[PDB]
Amino acid sequence: DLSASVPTRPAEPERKTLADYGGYPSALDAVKQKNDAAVAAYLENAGDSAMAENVRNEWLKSLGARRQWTLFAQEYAKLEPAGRAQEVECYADSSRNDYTRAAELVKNTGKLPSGCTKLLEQAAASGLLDGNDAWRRVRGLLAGRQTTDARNLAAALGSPFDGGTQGSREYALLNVIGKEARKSPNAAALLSEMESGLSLEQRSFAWGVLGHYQSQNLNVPAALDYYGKVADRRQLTDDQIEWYARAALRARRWDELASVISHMPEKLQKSPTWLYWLARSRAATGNTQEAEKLYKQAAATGRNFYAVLAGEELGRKIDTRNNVPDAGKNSVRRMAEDGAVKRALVLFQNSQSAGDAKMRRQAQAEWRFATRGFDEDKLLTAAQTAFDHGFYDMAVNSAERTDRKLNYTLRYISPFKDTVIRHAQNVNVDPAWVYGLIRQESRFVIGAQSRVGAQGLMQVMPATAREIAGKIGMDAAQLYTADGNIRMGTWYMADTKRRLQNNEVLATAGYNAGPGRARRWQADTPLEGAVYAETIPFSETRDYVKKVMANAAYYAALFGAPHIPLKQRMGIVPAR
Repeated sequence: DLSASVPTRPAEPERKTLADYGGYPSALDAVKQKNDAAVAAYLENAGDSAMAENVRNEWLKSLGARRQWTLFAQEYAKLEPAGRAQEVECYADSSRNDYTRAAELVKNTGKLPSGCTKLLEQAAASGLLDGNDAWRRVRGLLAGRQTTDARNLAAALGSPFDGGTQGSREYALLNVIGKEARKSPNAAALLSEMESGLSLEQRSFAWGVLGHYQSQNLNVPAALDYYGKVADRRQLTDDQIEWYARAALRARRWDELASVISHMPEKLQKSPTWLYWLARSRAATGNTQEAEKLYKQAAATGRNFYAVLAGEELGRKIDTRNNVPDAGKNSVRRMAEDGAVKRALVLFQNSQSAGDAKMRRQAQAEWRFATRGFDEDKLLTAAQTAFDHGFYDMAVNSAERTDRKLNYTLRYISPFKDTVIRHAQNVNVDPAWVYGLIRQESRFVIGAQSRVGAQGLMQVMPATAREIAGKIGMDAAQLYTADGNIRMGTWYMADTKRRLQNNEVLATAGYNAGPGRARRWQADTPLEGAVYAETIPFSETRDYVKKVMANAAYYAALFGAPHIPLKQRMGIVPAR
């Protein structure tokens, strides 16, 4: 059974929730303007809400930057630990001279928030950083055009860019590793010329930069040539080493792929991607028992693309039967009486009645806050509460967070079938694929709005909507209605597929990145579908294709069509 236990946190009247939200944007503005009196006034009588936690976190980032440490400590003491932002934790630890977090943070080679960047610089100046990892971060920052942060870290390590020692040599290597320099036709030749005066670590990193650029440009032979010159693979950034594995994968070099994976950080080796591809490599080289153990580990990672593919290699098909009962209706009712859940529902319902998209986003924040500590039984109860109230994205949000107790009807909701199925049939596209795309694009939020203006259930861009509308006799503003949005998106899936050799993997990539890019990523030989997907150069599109296709496999199982293994759905991507 599922437990009927629900939280009973103090509830506030709807009027109080709305009054606090009325002041929420101004409180965030008061943080930006450094009006500490106004922020304190907003928080003084605030409920224990995501609104208060969000304002407090943003305030603490500003107080740390301004070194107002007495006010910082007072307010940090009011945050729950699970609610403290990463940069706030870094400022707090720095204020106590506690550099425990540095050992892990320094392994990041990209931009970090200011508080965490400064924590690492302080640890460096006190000799509290692993030197190998610290210089790897300097190099990573140089390659990512974060020159100021790289310069400040090298200075804190005692070897500044103008000191004639290690720092100055690392900085000079920009003639090879710079953003534009790495693209030069002469980059590899220039690195080969200066190599003799570079350390083992500098040489390994620099060939990783050149190999990474070629691999992401899908020049696989050149990528493997350059990456083959990396003598110490642990010097590579995470992105560099993954792009080495991707090149070996695309070339079907199973031995080299297995070797590269073995040099990755443990966190990367244990990802679904590299558990699955290492298993495929062991299978390809005749190591059946090693492959099976790795497939089992990949399948244990849950409801994702590679876990499903791994299960299929083990003879396991997707099974969408729930392994738990429905939540009891009294528990679903009483869950809505919990003060934090109620606050989220108040903001959600008022966002609908008042047409306030910003309020809806804060309602999502209240939901995540309210459900943050929940066990699996409470998550599944809350998922049904959210679904009943029409808060569809939060129903998925809670249901997908479980590990052992699985409710697939709440993980893979299918509202709007009286519209989606018909539109999909009308252009002859698989409705399970359409649902999988909607789930990834919008999580079923009808008025979803991306940072770049993608709109609606299917996240069509306005420029694309105008093109579509001109082809199929619609008005561009129908993008902003649910039925017109589904019509536009399903038609665009079918048109993009038609333009990409009628291939569904290409079509999924082309929907997100444009058909010109999907076609650029093809090879001159056919590619296994999962190999095309994993070697997509754009990180957002790469993740997108795998999630859409995994989603589609789950929907197909719930919809009862004849079974299509995910490996078959991925199929073979044609040669250009």
